Amino acid sequence: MTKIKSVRTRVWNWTGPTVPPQGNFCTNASDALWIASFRFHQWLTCEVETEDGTIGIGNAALAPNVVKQAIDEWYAPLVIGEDPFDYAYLWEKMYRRTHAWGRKGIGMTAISAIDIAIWDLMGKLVGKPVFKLLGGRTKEKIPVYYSKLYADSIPAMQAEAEEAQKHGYQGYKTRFGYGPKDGPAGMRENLKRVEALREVLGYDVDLMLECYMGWNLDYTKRMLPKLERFEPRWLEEPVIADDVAGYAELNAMGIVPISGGEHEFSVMGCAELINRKAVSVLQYDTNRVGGITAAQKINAIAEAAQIIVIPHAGQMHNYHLTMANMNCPISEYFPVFDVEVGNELFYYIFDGDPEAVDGYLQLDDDTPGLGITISDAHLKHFEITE
Amino acid sequence: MTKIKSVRTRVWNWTGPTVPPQGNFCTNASDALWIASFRFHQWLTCEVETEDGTIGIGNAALAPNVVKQAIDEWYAPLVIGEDPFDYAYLWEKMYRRTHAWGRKGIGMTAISAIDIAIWDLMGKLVGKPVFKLLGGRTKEKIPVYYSKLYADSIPAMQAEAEEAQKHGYQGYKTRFGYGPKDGPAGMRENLKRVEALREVLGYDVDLMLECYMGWNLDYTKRMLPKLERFEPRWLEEPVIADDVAGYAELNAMGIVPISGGEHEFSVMGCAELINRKAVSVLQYDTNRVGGITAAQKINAIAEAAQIIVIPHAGQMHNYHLTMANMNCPISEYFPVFDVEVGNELFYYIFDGDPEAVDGYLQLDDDTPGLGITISDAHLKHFEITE
Amino acid sequence: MTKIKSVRTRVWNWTGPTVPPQGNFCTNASDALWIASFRFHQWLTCEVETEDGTIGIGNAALAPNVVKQAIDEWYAPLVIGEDPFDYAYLWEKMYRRTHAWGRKGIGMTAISAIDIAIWDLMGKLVGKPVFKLLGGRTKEKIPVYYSKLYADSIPAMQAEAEEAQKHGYQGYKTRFGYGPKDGPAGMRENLKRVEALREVLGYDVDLMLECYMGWNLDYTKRMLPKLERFEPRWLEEPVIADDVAGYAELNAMGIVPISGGEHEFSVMGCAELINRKAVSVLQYDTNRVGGITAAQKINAIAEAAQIIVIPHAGQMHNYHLTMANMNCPISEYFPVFDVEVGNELFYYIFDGDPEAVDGYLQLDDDTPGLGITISDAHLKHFEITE
Amino acid sequence: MTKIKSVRTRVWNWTGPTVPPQGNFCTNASDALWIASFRFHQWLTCEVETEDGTIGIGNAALAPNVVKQAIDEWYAPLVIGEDPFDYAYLWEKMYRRTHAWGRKGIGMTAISAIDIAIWDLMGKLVGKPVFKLLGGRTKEKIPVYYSKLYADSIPAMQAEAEEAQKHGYQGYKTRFGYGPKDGPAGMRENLKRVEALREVLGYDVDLMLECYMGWNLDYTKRMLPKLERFEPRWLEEPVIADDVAGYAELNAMGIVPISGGEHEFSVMGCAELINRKAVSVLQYDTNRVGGITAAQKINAIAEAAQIIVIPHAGQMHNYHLTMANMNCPISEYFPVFDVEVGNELFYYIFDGDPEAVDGYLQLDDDTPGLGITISDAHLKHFEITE
Amino acid sequence: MTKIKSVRTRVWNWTGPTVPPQGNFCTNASDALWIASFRFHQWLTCEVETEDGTIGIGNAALAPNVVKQAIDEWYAPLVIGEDPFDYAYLWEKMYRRTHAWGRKGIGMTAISAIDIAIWDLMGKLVGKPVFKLLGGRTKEKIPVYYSKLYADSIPAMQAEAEEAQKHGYQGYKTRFGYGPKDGPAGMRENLKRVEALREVLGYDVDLMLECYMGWNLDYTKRMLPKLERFEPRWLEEPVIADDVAGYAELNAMGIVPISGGEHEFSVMGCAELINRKAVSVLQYDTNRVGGITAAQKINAIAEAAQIIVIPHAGQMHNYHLTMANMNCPISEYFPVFDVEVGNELFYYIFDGDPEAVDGYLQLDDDTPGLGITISDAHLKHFEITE
Ligand SMILES: [Mg+2]
Ligand SMILES: [Mg+2]
Ligand SMILES: [Mg+2]
Ligand SMILES: [Mg+2]
Ligand SMILES: [Mg+2]
Ligand SMILES: [Mg+2]
Ligand SMILES: [Mg+2]
Ligand SMILES: [Mg+2]
Ligand SMILES: [Mg+2]
Ligand SMILES: [Mg+2]
Repeated sequence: MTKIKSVRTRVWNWTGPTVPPQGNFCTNASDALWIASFRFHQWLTCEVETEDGTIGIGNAALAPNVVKQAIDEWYAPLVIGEDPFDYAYLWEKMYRRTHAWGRKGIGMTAISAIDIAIWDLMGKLVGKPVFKLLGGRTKEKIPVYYSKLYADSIPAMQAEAEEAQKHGYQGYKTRFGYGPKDGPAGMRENLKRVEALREVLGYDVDLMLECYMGWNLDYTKRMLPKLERFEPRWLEEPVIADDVAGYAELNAMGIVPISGGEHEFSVMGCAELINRKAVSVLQYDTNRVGGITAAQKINAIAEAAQIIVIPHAGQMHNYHLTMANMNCPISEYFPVFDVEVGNELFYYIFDGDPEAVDGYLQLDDDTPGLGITISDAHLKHFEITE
Repeated sequence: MTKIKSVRTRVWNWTGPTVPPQGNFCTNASDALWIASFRFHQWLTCEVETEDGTIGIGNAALAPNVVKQAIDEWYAPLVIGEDPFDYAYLWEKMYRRTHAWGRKGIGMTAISAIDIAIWDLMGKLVGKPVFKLLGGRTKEKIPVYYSKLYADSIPAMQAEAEEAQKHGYQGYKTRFGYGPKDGPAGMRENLKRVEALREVLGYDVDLMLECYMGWNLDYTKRMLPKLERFEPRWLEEPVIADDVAGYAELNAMGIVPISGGEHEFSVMGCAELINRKAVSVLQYDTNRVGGITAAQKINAIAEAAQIIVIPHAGQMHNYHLTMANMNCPISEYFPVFDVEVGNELFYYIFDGDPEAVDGYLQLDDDTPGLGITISDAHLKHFEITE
Repeated sequence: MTKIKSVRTRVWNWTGPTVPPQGNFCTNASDALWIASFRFHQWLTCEVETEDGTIGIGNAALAPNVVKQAIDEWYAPLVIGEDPFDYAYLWEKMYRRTHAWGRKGIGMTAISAIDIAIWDLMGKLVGKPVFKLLGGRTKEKIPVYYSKLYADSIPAMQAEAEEAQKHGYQGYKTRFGYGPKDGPAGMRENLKRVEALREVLGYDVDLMLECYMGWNLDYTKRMLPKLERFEPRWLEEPVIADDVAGYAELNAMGIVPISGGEHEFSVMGCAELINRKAVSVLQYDTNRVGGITAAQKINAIAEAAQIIVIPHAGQMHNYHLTMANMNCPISEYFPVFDVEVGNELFYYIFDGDPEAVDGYLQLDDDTPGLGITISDAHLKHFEITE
Repeated sequence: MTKIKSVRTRVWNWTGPTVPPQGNFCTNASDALWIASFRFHQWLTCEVETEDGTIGIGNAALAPNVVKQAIDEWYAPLVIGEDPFDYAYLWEKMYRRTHAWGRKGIGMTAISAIDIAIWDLMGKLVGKPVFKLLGGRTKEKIPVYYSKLYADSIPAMQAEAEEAQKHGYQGYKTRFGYGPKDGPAGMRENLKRVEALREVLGYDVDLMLECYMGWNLDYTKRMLPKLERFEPRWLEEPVIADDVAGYAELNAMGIVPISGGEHEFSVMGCAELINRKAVSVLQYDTNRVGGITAAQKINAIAEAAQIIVIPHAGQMHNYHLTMANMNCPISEYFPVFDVEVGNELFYYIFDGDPEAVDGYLQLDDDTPGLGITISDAHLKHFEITE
Repeated sequence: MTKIKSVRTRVWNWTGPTVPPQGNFCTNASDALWIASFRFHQWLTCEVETEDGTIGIGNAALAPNVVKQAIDEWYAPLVIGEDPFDYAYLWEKMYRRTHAWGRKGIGMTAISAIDIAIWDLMGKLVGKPVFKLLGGRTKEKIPVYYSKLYADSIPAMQAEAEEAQKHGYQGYKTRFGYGPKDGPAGMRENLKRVEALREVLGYDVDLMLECYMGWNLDYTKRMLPKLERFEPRWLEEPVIADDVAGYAELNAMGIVPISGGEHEFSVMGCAELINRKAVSVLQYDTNRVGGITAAQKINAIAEAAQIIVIPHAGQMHNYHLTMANMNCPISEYFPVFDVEVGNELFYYIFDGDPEAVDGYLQLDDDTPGLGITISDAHLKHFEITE
């Protein structure tokens, strides 16, 4: 065994071309304020190197500068000098030593970046793809749903839908543009948009609706009966992440399946969502929830409950987990587009993330680790701090 | 990757010296009959070999001849030609293809033997101990509890206890000799025995009480208040395995923690015991419950619920799992004794299972796989069929 | 009283003509694998003979070779030398002596074959039909539902329906051909098929929908609202048998009654499905669940809960139980067809199973025992091992 | 098959010697009145004869004259001309045709007498003891508890206890003499009596406490903590039969197991007590609850719940059921004493009821039917009306 | 105070003209038998006379001959010599002294007849109408629903409806003619009948549907969604009275309010239906449930729960209770028709029961007691036994 030598954490600030939303607008938790700032224009890379020179690559997107401070000051020192294959111990070490403040949020996100790197490292050390160490190939290939379709003018939304359709996706997710603050008029605008998409896409494909924590219990309860006729596959994050009780009440109404979890942290955090039937579809993001070590355990819990898992974001740190579990049927897919909201920013930082072909993704059976590398292609578009 | 070439299953029938219980007697499910036949005098070895010649070793103890028929006829054909690292897929393949009849019992036991072998195989293929692939070292060493101390005359029991004490164990399990059929008099005999052990061992060590499915809801509910003063760490399998509701009711009384699970099968099977709080200590045996693939998932579920896991039996197929999870604090330890009940029979078939030192067990950080081999030492004491 | 002298167990392997599905396809638990193998091409007969020469006939279909090994090695020895009329004791003897591994699956199936034979034996010994010993005639005759109608081209399905209609059935069951893996498109194909059957059959007959464990909680929850307009009488086995919690959640949605139980074992096993309201229609098969002794007790439990019982499969081992209980209104009827899936294989092995007349079945008030005999008619089509 | 020809119902009024309680006194539902009338000084015999001359013997003790009117006017006409072996149909016929008023009480008691006779009849018709038709011998012999020991002076109670002890009983039941109306002083008198019995009997035998519906929820809740130190095996009928909720609340306190059911009627009636965990020991009397047909079904339900069944009263109509079920461990035994309260009156009417030997009862393996006959021995002590 | 002198109980057997149903047919509990016998062709009058000569009139309809035996032998002796104004004590005296067998059914019905008489007696003794002693006038007049409309040919049913409409009723109840035994075809026949009535009556009047215990849980659950579009005010007694759990499950589906209670007995009996939300409309009949003393207490319990009470049957023993409680909005009204089913038989025995005027009933503010007398008008049509 070769021990961990160092942890290199860098924050990448996008300084390249940005595209004006051209009339875009999406709901979010801040809408309640009478003040969705495109959060992902920064990203964090975490490289864990062993004494033998092997390097594992991890990442995180939430508040990169704050997370970097946590990793450099508190977490990195906890894994230096340790065997990567004692990953469960290292995870617990970080989890308990900082439990007072790292339980959720910054801390768990920091743990996530380091843990993902440790898994990439393990795969490389034994020459196996990460998904093989997690269980192997449970699917021929991974079906994916087209993730985007922000609220806009009806013509604009229908044009995007028609374009997306040409690529074979069997699922499409769309984001609402109006919420509680927009009152009754906003409800109609929301419904008009879903109808417009069914007009183009038809009813024989999955249509997912996303609120991004922009609604509340009151508003959602009244919108559910109105959304039923469009037969959505699910309604995502209708309430803020702290309103777990609201999630459970909404999911129990049994009108439209409720999904969520991208803003939930730790194994016990997601176990509660599963056990309380707060969601019918769990969507944690491995680079937030605690890493692959935590996600693998969460997948076991969700599988026993038969609440399907479809991680938030389409990246290797999520794909390998999905490939290895029967209860993880499909993945979310952000197409390789220009930098707008930021979900696609990782494509400019890394090379190796699979691109969809006729609505499916594939993983190489041999490529060791996660199958990604940090790219030099866009260094010109980034101001990287270390 | 090297593919699975064959599956060699053998049933070992002990024909060597047997020791007369000298007055032993233990409760069991059959006591209710007005008719504990020492079940383990047979054992099954399952060797899974890949094209490159590497061999993984698995095993099972329940109804070996029946399990062998299942493996040779139904399960073996399902893994031949497959990559061992697609273990989650292979597990699901066996689980679903035979779900109609293999869900629990024979089928799941057969799956267990094959899956354990596949993990030993994986460890050997990448040159890593199984526990490293499962999470690594979460404990300096593994504390173990002395498992035996069958009911006998008071003098005989106290003598065994005094001998066991000299070896540093911090926990001791004893089996009851009387049950419902023995009526009120039997209750006193049971209590006299527990008191006699506390007399020797004292109250500063763990004392576990085992019923081996020999009691029932009625009798246990009345015995609990009577056992309380002896402060047992737990009461094991007070009712038959099908009485899950009874388990939950007894555990909810909150007098003595109830343990069980050695006769439960599959991930969903144990998940139910956890979710229904049927037990406070889960004791599945990896060579029955579905193998390491299933046990790893069960450990994740139990850990989130904080219901500790202490697998039934002290063998490598259980030790590696325990080593890798924080919620698996100690192991059950059958000392290397003469063949009596059969729990120790595996010591004669395999070489490599750790022996306790001052009440602790250790695993080698380098030894690939499970760290065991099939021994030639006792071939003279076995009639092996293939 | 005459004691049990021997237990003769034989496995019948069909070697005769087989018919190509001509485009058939049905959902099943294995569909999840990216690999419904017509399981019943083998069958087991179990003859229990008493010292006086009287012979009782029992049977089983699940994994015959494995079940035969269990009967010959573990169960048969437990009933030899016993009075058939101590059936409850013999059942408990087999149940407890092998509880560790026989609780469900192979063991309980083996117990089933022996117990059914013991009842046929008892009826013959006292010269009474089995149903008379169980309670007598609660129905003038037994209404039955046509069981088949596998997924196929619309024209093929409608042709079968039209043919079935001519025989007076008031109920028809159909099997789905698409599941979770077929995504949104498969959902439409499923709905198109149910609609096509209502087109032919109309809405004034019962239409039962079968999934055969081929769907999951996620998919079923989304299909229920879509199936509602076809007013199905029930939805059968939407999830795998281990997902009892899923069964209960689906049944609680109250959209379509959920049925299941053909893959559940023992009295306590079915009692749990009843008590947890996991199903609204219980469908254990007497030659799997534990035999007539167990089924009679299960019928008592189900009756008190008013959850109707309609055993899986139309054979005498089920008909006699149904005839004797008011809560058992109808039976499933596999027509005497060519050997395809195997459900009809018993017609070639035994003689005596009633054939439907205008959608009803009848039992003879005098014929002792089950009213069946092992036939010599098709010995030419079987390779029988003993 | 021979059809039922007639139903002969007779009420036996005891006119022989009666013994003055010599200072006896026992609690009962009427104590609340500021007004336990020894109810059983009358008894009912019900003989069901078939065309071939065979006669089955049934009985009932509750309000004989009222029950006789019901049998002669409503029930008898429903079974005449029917095959005894259609017993489940005949039971349902009586149950449904009179459901409006016979559900519980008089009606169900009448059904009980007829049904018991039908079973005795069936056993005789096929030459088998009733218990053989019900499942056979599950016990070597039947342990019984001494049932009596009414409240009296301490010396009188201790003398009875000492006498009872000489006969090998492992269980003894005693009846309280004070209740709510006797206030705080009565509580002490009750406790003094239980203590006095433990003084003689010791703590290594079962001690059952009976209230006979003479207490209430309020009083019992306060008495439970006070009775705990005497370790009673159970507390019988602490509240009136209509207070099922009270039963459940008391049983849930988990201080002393609560028993009851002798005043509950029908299968669904007892199923509710079982399902609501109203009792930990079910004590229906077969000649009240609905007969052997109903009791057999109740035993199945109780067994699955593992709530033991110990029928009220020691008579053949209860013994045969107990013998055939594993969940029916012991029987209540009224010794053959002089006519005082009336529980022993059946010994003077019938011949064949087993007498205890060293605390156990036995049933003959050959004797057809219930093994009883109506005796001519005490015709001189009865005024029989027909 | 004047004490009760005697209790005169008589059974009136109708021997006058009877009308042939002309094609009528209604569901009932006995339909399950492969055998609704117009039960009420007998009736019981119970006259309680005090020493001063005042006479109170009570009655009962269930099994009159059996009830008469109970009153004469057990109950009458309990009230003789007592003050009528100690009615609560007398009720408890009868309730407790016979609790073992009178809890429900015959006993409680007997208590009902005596108690109703005692109230009529009290009203006469103080010169006040019964409803005044119970609370007074809570309603200007009592709205009533037309109770009848048995299943028949569509033309016959529509003709009755048109005739009933001319009398101003705002509510109409109809009885189903098909049940579980009639299968799918019967379901259509049932729906056709409800539709036919809505055709005539329209949707602006209450339409109540009655099953009279002729359906079961299974069938009702499937019929509810089908009945919803006819907007029935309630579905009455869909299951047998012992299936309280079924009542609660059906009522909880929230499709159509479930009513019941006419076959429930005692205060605690109805309190359970209320507390378990088994019904949304409670319909006990005062001459069955325990009398006015019990009904007054039941009305208090139901009122607090806001579960409306609409007693079964339109007679003074029910009207006075309804008049005095705000939670008792309307009454069931059997028109004064020829003797067919028997519900109208009381009109021939008594004089004083109010007749509907434009769909309303009125009570006299002065008339003492119940305001009824036993009539001599139809003595010629009765064979009265005493
Ligand atoms: Mg999202
Ligand atoms: Mg790139
Ligand atoms: Mg154990
Ligand atoms: Mg060795
Ligand atoms: Mg099926
Ligand atoms: Mg044949
Ligand atoms: Mg009693
Ligand atoms: Mg005698
Ligand atoms: Mg009614
Ligand atoms: Mg009149």
